[PDB]
This record gives sequence, structure tokens and C-alpha cells, in this order.
Amino acid sequence: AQNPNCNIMIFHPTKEEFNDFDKYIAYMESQGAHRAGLAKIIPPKEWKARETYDNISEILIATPLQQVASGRAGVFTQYHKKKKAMTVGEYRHLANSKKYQTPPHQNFEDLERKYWKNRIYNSPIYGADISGSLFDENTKQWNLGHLGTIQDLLEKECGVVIEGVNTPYLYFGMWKTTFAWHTEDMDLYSINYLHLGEPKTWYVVPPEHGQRLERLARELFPGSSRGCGAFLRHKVALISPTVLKENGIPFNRITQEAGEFMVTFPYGYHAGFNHGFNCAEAINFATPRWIDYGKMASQCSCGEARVTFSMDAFVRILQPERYDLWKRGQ
Ligand SMILES: NCCc1ccc(O)c(O)c1
Ligand SMILES: O=C(O)CNC(=O)C(=O)O
Ligand code: NI
Ligand SMILES: [Zn+2]
Repeated sequence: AQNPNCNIMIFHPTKEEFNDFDKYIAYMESQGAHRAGLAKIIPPKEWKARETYDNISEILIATPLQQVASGRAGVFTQYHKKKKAMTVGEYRHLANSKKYQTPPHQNFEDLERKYWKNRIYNSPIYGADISGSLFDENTKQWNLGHLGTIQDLLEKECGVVIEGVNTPYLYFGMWKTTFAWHTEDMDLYSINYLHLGEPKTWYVVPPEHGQRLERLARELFPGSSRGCGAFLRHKVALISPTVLKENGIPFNRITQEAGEFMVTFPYGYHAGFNHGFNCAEAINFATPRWIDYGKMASQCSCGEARVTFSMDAFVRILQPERYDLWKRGQ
């Protein structure tokens, strides 16, 4: 069995290998990459996402989110307070201001230490889930706006025709902006390209051990766990690497830099933070191997979790027993 220790693998495809997206995902899995829950893909040197990021300042962040924490340094939740709209230009200036800028630090490890020590005492502002793309339409390889759709995958695999679209989202981050522990909707894959700016650090639990993280989360957030059978779907819980180690949860970490792709695999729990001002683009996708994970995905029905339009059809077709109860909560 490939990659039995579930290490995060890093890939360096040639420009030839970078032509067929599906084929290369399949190749990575043949080498055991999915066992980690997360992989890094470094594009061939000949490739670029777009010519420049010169005039991105006029993009609007309609609903910036202030991420307010509660709890202790290693175990906390965050809630999102809506702020007034601002342009990416205004947001970048805010990120670089004395209140919000990255502190002096020696290296990634020093900065990681500072993050887990001090995150809860600040409330950084995130521009998340902004529908759009920064890939040039003429970029033919690994263009996250030109992927095959999950709806077409389901149709090809299972012969069912369904409504729905899926499109990419932009994320503008600053120092300490945080993504909570989660898997994707319907335990899909995700792919994330860091277009510009400072790094993003990721933590990930191997899919074969996801239930260990769920069990720990129930112990660490007991009220939340009583309110919902799948509260990690709410995407508000953080647990530090120190606390994960103390409780024997298997995980790995890696830092993504500008110009690099990350792929998360079905039921790979992940969390992380941004080092400073940056812009990433991400989208969910499916492969034939996803279908079984989609059928088994645990759902939030307390009503807290957000659901796009397109998730309806996934639940309706793959989880018809759950559909009625789930739809009551959307
Ligand atoms: N009960 C279904 C599985 C499960 C358990 C705990 C969680 O936090 C979660 O998101 C999902
Ligand atoms: O970049 C972020 O803030 C979060 N991204 C993801 O969880 C992802 O790409 O799957
Ligand atoms: Ni994700
Ligand atoms: Zn819920």
C-alpha cells in the first residue's frame, strides 16, 4: 500500500503532465497522495495563472468577516461578524496597517508559534467566499474556472442528470485569518491556488482517521456536539497542533506559498491560517472515487451550516433517506 504513514506529498508535474487534470489527480492517488488528506502541486516553470495582478484593487469584498474568538489558546471557536463593504485595495491597506500586520518573526516556525499563542487576542478580517476567478481565460492548464463540473461527474458515473452549477471562490486574507476544522461539502475534493501574497499554513488529518478528530471535537466542544450531530459542518472550531498531539490525533502540517496548488481529498479534515495579506482561489470537484464518500457524508440538520443551491441535488440523489430531514434545516 502506497504512503502508509499518510504523509503530505509534494508533486512537480512536467508541462506535459499538467495538461490532463483528471489524469494527474489519478496519478497522485496511485502514489498514495490521498491518504494524507492533502497534497501540494508545484506548477511547471513554464506555467502562469495570469500575466499580472496589477489591477485587482477594484474587486469588491461585499461582506468582510471579522473573526472573533472565544475559548483558550489551543481550543477555541470563532464567529464571523459582518463588516461594511470594502475594495481589495482598501482591504490590503488595512491588512498592512499597524493593528493588523504580520509581526516581526524569524521564520515560518516562529510565526506558527506566535499564531497559536496569540490568535485568540485579536480579531482579523477575512474576505471569504467571493464568487469569481483570477485565472486568465487563456490559461488552459489547471484553470479552476474551467474544470469539469461535479454535476457532470455524477451524470457520467451514475447516469443521473441534475440541476446546479459550481464556480470558484476568491479568498482575501490577512495575518491570523483562520479556517476552522472541516471537510468539504459532501466530503468533496477541493483545489486551492494561492495567487498572490503571503503564505497559508495548513493542518490536515488523514481521511482514514477523521473519526478520531470528530471524537475529540465532541469532547472539547460538548455543548456544540449536543446541539448537532455534525457540528464540524458549522466550520467554527479550532484545535491546536499541541492539543492534537496531547490527544494522539494523527495529523500533518505544510505551508503553501504563492504560485502553488493544494488539493484536499474526500473526508480530509483541514484547518489553517494566513501569514499576511494574500489572495487564494478555490473550488470543489469530484472524481469517480468521491462517489462513495458523498454517499456516506455526515450532514448538519440543526440548520446552522450553510448550503449552496447545488448541494440539494447531491443529498437528494446520493442520500435520499436523509434528504427530508436535511432539507428541513436549510
Ligand atoms: N455524527 C456524524 C459524524 C460526525 C461526528 C462529529 C462531528 O463533529 C461531525 O461533524 C460529524
Ligand atoms: O483558504 C481558505 O481560507 C480555506 N480553503 C479551504 O478550506 C479549501 O480550499 O478547501
Ligand atoms: Ni476546505
Ligand atoms: Zn448543525
